[PDB]
Amino acid sequence: KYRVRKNVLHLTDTEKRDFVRTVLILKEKGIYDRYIAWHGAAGKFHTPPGSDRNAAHMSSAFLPWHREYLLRFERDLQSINPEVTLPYWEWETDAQMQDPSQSQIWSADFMGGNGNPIKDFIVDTGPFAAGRWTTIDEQGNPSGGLKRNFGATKEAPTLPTRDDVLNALKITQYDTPPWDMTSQNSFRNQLEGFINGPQLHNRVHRWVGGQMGVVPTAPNDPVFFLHHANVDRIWAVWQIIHRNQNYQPMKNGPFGQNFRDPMYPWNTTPEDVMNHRKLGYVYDIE
Amino acid sequence: KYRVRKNVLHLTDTEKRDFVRTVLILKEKGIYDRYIAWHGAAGKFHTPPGSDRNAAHMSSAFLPWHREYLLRFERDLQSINPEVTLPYWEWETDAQMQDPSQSQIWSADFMGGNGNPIKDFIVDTGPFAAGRWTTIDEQGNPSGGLKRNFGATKEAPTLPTRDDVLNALKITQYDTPPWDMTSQNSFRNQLEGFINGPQLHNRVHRWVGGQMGVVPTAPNDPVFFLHHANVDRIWAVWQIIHRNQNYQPMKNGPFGQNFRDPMYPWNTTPEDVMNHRKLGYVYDIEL
Ligand SMILES: N[C@@H](Cc1ccc(O)cc1)C(=O)O
Ligand SMILES: N[C@@H](Cc1ccc(O)cc1)C(=O)O
Ligand SMILES: [Zn+2]
Ligand SMILES: [Zn+2]
Ligand SMILES: [Zn+2]
Ligand SMILES: [Zn+2]
Repeated sequence: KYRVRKNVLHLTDTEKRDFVRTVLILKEKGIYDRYIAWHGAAGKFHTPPGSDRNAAHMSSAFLPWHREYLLRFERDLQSINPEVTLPYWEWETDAQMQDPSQSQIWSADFMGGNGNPIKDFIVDTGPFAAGRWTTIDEQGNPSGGLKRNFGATKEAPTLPTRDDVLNALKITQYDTPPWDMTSQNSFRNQLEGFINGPQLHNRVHRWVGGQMGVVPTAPNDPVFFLHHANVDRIWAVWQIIHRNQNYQPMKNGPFGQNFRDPMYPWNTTPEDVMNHRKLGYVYDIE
Repeated sequence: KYRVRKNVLHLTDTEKRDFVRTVLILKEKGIYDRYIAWHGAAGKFHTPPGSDRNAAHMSSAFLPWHREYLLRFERDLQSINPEVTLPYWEWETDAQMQDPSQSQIWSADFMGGNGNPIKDFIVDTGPFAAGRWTTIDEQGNPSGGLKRNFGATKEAPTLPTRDDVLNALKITQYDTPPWDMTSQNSFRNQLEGFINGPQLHNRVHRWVGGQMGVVPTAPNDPVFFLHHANVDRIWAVWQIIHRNQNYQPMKNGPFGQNFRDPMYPWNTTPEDVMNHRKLGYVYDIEL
């Protein structure tokens, strides 16, 4: 309960500056890249092989995997500066803006802006602009330049709304067989964004575009973490509301998806991260 | 000191059985595939990106990375049968045979045999024959069966010899700048196999062929582990002989290669595994 994760819009200029600086150091040290690889590798780890479930997405472990992922990143941040915490991008309130690109998360001081059409949508403003920040591809080879392309897709022209989130919070079951894309009456699947998708989480990924639009390259953009903090916040609120309702499958699902299964690439199980406050943090709104 | 790793050739029939049995259970549970993936994932993790060093190969971490790999695997074995331990394949003595494919390590009771050239070198005997043991490809999807093609290659027609091993043990430096394929006068690089390559570890991979011949799929073949147990034994012997030589680089090598850097995909450092007795095991030759 001690460490607090705040809304990006509640951050002081100094907090924003320290968050960015710390990410740059993690990047320079070689630590950041381990995060990009972990997520891509988990992306190709199928449970079981032959199915479209993977260790980190399209399945029940989606939520505890990204929560373990964010936890480990935050400790890495804290090992550089013990006061830094992971903030969250509350995209549903940015959804209300006539032009979400004008949200303060996109200023030079922070995430930097949308891609520049003149430069094939390479990001050329902020701390992560090309020349300042290097990217890798799916093979783990250098790839020269962060790209973004807000709302350029007919499948994801807008950010999700507060109503979408509210609507997800009403669902009663964590998850339902067969624990995948096609799971219905499923909070997990609704949040991930496959029900009549792309919605919510999935929708944000494709709204941003650039490297964020595809699983293997998505954490090349530091906003990935800010997005996933918000997702983890939503799940936490859902856990607060539906206090009785627990994780499913508790057993008999695909290995890696059950309550006490190792989540590749780690030994951590969903049980280990089921209650976030036990992990040392709460979100400000708590 | 208190768990012993034995030469495969010294195993009893009931020891052979229990090892094979345990691996099959790891496979069935979903545990075994985590190791295939771990190894493939590390192979794609370049230190630094751009270079041809990676987290598990072609660099100083090659040896401790595989030691940690094996340790985890063994613990997973022991969680099924706390009496089971990783045996090793002493390929240098198999090399003495006019034809190494007749070795008992390829018996139907253990690793099974060479590939069937009628079926594109699919292994069709032993516990791991096609239809008893499903394989995965580089993308994580089923690939339809173990393949082996012993010594079918010009570059690797033979197993490495006892003399090859002895000559690697003469080298004084653990490794040398720039900590990769081109490193000279380097125990690491020599044992790995890039000095007039493929020698030693690398030559073994290519001599077996099939999935063993390629980085992303090599661990599909359980002999991968018996192979690396021999590699780990050879390193441990080098560490005994040169008791005052330590891991290199200590610092200013690429991140992930230094003595106290985490080895992707773990937080484990080379220092964490530099003393194998501290890890709880010993090779039978030490006794
Ligand atoms: N694959 C998701 C989008 C997505 C992209 C990157 C991720 O890490 C996760 C999800 C979709 O089909 O809509
Ligand atoms: N790359 C080695 C062969 C090899 C195959 C699989 C491995 O895991 C490791 C090495 C060579 O070129 O000789
Ligand atoms: Zn995501
Ligand atoms: Zn993802
Ligand atoms: Zn190898
Ligand atoms: Zn290998």
